[PDB]
Amino acid sequence: MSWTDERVSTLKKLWLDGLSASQIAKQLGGVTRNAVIGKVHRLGL
DNA sequence: CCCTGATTCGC
DNA sequence: GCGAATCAGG
Repeated sequence: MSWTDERVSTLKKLWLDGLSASQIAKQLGGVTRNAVIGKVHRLGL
């Protein structure tokens, strides 16, 4: 439910594949599409 | 209605 | 650092 290194790795892979924030949120669990978009920004993607 | 990312700022 | 709740649209 937190941005572990494992979950960040998954986010980067899926985002760089072009999956939408809601899709990634559903894959990960424990986060909304808002959380995903916020994290994408803090990662500088 | 379903959906998209972007931003602010209290927490 | 985190993410809800707008914003701004498709």
